[PDB]
Amino acid sequence: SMEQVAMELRLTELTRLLRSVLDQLQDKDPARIFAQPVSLKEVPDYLDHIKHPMDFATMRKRLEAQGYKNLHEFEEDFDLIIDNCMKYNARDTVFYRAAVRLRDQGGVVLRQARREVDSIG
Repeated sequence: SMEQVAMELRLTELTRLLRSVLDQLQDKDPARIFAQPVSLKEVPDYLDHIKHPMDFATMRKRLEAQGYKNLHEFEEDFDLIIDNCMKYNARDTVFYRAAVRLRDQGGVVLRQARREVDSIG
């Protein structure tokens, strides 16, 4: 149907906007602390601590399959990256501090992304 095509173009345009948002958020992680999944070979107990691991490569895979239906879903995954790190790692660690900085700087980006998603539709 033509309706299904139009909805698919909307998903595509949302995907385009989320790709730009993702690139901007990942720039706020110049250390690349959040680039890849935590390795279970190197942190064997991780899944005892963290039930829903997340990282920017996993988000990029979901995005490229057009797996985010709305900005809320995308935000949920970004907040898992931050929140998981702030639970597993202590306040005095380079990891935790990296997450706080990503959260604060990412907030700016996400605030305008929300306006753009409402604005364009």
